[PDB]
Amino acid sequence: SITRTRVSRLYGLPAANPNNGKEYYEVAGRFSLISLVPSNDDYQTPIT
Amino acid sequence: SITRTRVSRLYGLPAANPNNGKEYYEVAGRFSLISLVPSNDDYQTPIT
Repeated sequence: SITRTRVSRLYGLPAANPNNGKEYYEVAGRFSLISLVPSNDDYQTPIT
Repeated sequence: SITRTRVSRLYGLPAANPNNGKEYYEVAGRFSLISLVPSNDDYQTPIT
């Protein structure tokens, strides 16, 4: 809402102060990823 | 009145010390007022 105006009961998040003073927002979880490392005769697994 | 003068039994508030030591004069009550305040209730908002 925007006080001293005809705007109220309007949902969403604007760009004025999205963080509400919070230094950051934090999510937490797990990321699952499979690779195609071009390896060779079955030893010497690469890295990078 | 003002002792030692001819000014006696005069009616009125003299402006020498009107407050007479009081911190403030107070009056209580209610009051109603009409206005032409703005509102929608609740139109002009997004359709959803």
